[PDB]
Amino acid sequence: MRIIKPFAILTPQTIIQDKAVAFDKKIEAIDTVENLIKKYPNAAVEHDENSLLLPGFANPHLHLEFSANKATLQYGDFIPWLYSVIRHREDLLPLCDGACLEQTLSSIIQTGTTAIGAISSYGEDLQACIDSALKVVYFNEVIGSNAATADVMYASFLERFHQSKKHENERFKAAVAIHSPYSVHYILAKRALDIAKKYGSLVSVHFMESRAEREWLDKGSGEFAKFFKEFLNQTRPVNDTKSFLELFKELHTLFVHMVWANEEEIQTIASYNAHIIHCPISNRLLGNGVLDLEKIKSIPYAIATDGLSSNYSLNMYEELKAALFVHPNKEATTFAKELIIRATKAGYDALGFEGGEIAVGKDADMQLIDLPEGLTNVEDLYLHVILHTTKPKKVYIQGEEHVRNLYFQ
Amino acid sequence: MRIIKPFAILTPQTIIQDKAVAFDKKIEAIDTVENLIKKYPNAAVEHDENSLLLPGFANPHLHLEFSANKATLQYGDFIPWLYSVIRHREDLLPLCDGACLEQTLSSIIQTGTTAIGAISSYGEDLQACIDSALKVVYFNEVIGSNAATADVMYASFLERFHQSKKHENERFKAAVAIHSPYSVHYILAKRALDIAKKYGSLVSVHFMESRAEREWLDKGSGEFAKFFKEFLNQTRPVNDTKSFLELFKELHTLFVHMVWANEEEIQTIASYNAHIIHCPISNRLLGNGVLDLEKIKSIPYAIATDGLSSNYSLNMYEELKAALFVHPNKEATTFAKELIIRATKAGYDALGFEGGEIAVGKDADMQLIDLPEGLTNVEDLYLHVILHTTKPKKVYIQGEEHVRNLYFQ
Ligand SMILES: [Fe+3]
Ligand SMILES: [Fe+3]
Ligand SMILES: [K+]
Ligand SMILES: [K+]
Repeated sequence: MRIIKPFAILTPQTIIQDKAVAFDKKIEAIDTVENLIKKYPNAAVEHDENSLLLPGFANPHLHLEFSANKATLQYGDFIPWLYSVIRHREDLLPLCDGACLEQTLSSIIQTGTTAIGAISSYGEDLQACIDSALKVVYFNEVIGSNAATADVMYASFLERFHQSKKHENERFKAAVAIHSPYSVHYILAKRALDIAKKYGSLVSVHFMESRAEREWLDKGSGEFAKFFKEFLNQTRPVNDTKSFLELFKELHTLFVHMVWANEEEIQTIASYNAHIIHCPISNRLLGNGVLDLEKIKSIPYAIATDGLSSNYSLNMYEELKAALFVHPNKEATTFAKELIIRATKAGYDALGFEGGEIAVGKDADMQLIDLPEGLTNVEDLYLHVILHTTKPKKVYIQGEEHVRNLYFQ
Repeated sequence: MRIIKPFAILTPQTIIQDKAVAFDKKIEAIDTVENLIKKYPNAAVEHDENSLLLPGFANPHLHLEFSANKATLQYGDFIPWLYSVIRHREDLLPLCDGACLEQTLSSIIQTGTTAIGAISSYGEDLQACIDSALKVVYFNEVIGSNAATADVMYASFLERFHQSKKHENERFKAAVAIHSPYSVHYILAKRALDIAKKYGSLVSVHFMESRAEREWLDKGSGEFAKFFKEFLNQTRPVNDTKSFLELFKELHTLFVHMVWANEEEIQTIASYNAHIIHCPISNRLLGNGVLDLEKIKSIPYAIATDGLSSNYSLNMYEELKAALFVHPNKEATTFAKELIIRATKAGYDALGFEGGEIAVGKDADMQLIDLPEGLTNVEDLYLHVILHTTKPKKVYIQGEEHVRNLYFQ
C-alpha cells in the first residue's frame, strides 16, 4: 500500500487539493494524509508537492505494425496516402521488428499512456502486446471488398482472433475491427461481427475518415472512384452505408475519425452503445480536415493518436497540444479540461477497462507529472498540463511503478 | 572558409541536392564539391549526408522581459490576460534576471533562430541583447493613452532609444515600437514615429490582435470599454483608426497579429512598406482566434512566437507545428513549404537583416538539422522538417558555429 500526496489531483473531472491517494492495485481511498495513515498504517507517505497526479491516458486507436514509418508514407492527401501504404507496407512491416515494437510500446508508457487500442492487420504485433505492461485491447482487423476472396480474408481474421484470444488477461483483451465501409464486403463484415457478438468482443471501425469516402458511399463518385477502378477493378461501392451501419447496432463499437459523418449517421450512432475516437493529428496530416465536435455532441468521444503511419509521435501530450490547435476557437482553459477528461476517462470507457479516473475502486493507473511553475489560477491547471508536459516522472499501471523502468507485464 | 555537403539544402524556396555550400562570414558559392574545392582549396569539406542545411530562422517578435512567465499570466481571453499582465508584471520582471535572459537567448539560438525582433518595454533586456550572438532588432516600445502623462512616456522611450542606439553593430539595431492603436495617444505615437523617421529605424506595432480592439476602435464599445473605464477612466477610444494608421505611411513597419484587421486596413497596409507578423500560438492561447492568411495575401507575412508571456516556448519549430495545426485545412506538404519560407526569408526581410536564404552574398546564418528517415518524396521534406525537428545539430551566425557552445557575440 502506498500514499501519494501531490500538489493536486486531476480526477480528471475535478481538481482536488489538500488530499492524498492511498493505493495498492486499486485506488483504495482519497482523503487527507492524516486520515489516510489512520486507515493505512503500513503505507509510507510520499510527498510530491511540486507534482500533479492524474489518470494514465487511454489511447484507444493505434496501428503498431507501422511503427517504423517516419517519412515513407505520403502525407497531405488521403488517397495518395493509401496508395503509399499499399506501395510500402512490404518494406515498412519487416523494418519494425521486435525491437521496434518493444521500443514503441515502452515509449507509449513513458509518455503517460497506460491503456491502448491496438488495431492489428497482420498479427505481427501480437507478442509485443501480450508482453507489454500496457492494458491492450487487441483489435483483429478484417479487410476485403471482393466477395471472391472473402473466405480467405475471413480465415485470416479468424486465425488471428483465436491466436490472440488464448492470451487474454487483465491487461490483454481480444477484439474485432472492421477496416471501413468502403473496404470490407458486407458479408465479410457481418461474419466478423458475428464473432464479436459470440465472444462479447469490443469492435472498432474507421468511419467517414475522408471526403473521398463520403462521396464514394453517397454517390459512387469522387476521388475514391479512380482508386477502386484501378486497384480493385470495381466501379461502384460494395456497401449501402445505412445497411453497413446497421450491422453494429447490438455491439459496443468505437467509430474512429468521423470527420465526414452526416446527421443521420450521427443520430444512428448516438442510439448505439458507441464511442467516437478523435484522431486530430492524423486527420489533419492526411488532408482530412477536423472533426466538428459540436456536431457529435450526442456521442461520447475519446482522443487517440492513430499509428506512426499518420503521426510523428504516439505521445498523448503531443496529441492534446495538437487538439488545442486544430480546434483553435475553443476557449483554451475549458477546452483543455475537456481534452484531459476525454483522454483519460472517456478513452478508458471506450476500451472497457476499469481506470481513467482517480476514484476509489478503480485500478491505480496513474501519472505523476511536474507542477507548472507560477500558477495563479488553479482552474488553468488543465491547460498548463497540456502546454508544459512532455513526459511524466512516474507512471503506475495497476499500482505498479513502471516508469520510475519495467516495460513488461 | 568551410564547405558543407548536406543531403539537401532548403534555400528555402527550393530544394537543392548534389551541391555543397562554401562559406566564411558570408555564403560564397553553391556548387558541387568538386567545383567548390577548385575555388576554395583552403576549405575542408564536411560531409553531412544524414543532415539538411537551411537558413537560421528569424523570429521578428518576442517580449524578452517576460521570460519568467510559465503559468502566472491568464490565458484564454485577451482582456483577462491584459489585467494579469498589469497585476503581475511587478513580480515577473524581477524574476527574469540576467541568468533568465541569458538562458532564454541561448535557448533561442539552440533551437535554430539566428535573428530576433525584441520588443522592449522597460529596457531591462538591453544588456542581454547587446551581448547575445543573435542578430537583434531592438524595438523600444512606447505606451500611454493619457495626454497628461505623454511627456513622461516620451521621455522614457527617448532615453531607452538613445541607450540602445550607442550599441549598434551588425548584430544589434535600435528601433521603435508603438504598443497599439488603443494604448498610445496619437500625439505620443506621432512623436515616437518622428524619431523613427529621423534615425531611419524599423517600426513595430501590435494591430488588431483582438476582437475587443476591433469593436473598441470601430464603435467605442465591447470588452475593452469596461477595461478603459475602470483602469484608465476613459469612456471612448483616444484614436481614430484611419488617422493612427496614416502615421506609418512613410516607415518600414511590422504590423503584428492582424487577426481582426478589416479590408480597408489591409488595402492601406498593402500600399505601405510593411510586413505582417503572424503569431499563431499567442493568438490561439489568448482567445484571439486565427489570422486568415487568404485575407492578407497582398502583404508579406513572417512567423514569430511572441513572448513567454503568451507562449510555452520560443522554439520556432514548435511555432511552425502549431501553425500547421491552427490552419488545419491548408494542404500540409505545400503549406509546410510556405511556413519554412516565411520563417526564414520573410522574417529576415521584415527585420532588414542580410540573411534568411542560402544564397551567394548572404550572411552564413544557417542551421544543420537531422534528415528525416525513410523519405520517399523529396517534396515532402518541408513538412517532415517541421514534424520531426526540435533542435538543430549546428547553428551558424555570420559563419560562426555557435551551436556545435558559444552564446555571446
Ligand atoms: Fe486507424
Ligand atoms: Fe507582442
Ligand atoms: K498487455
Ligand atoms: K546581438
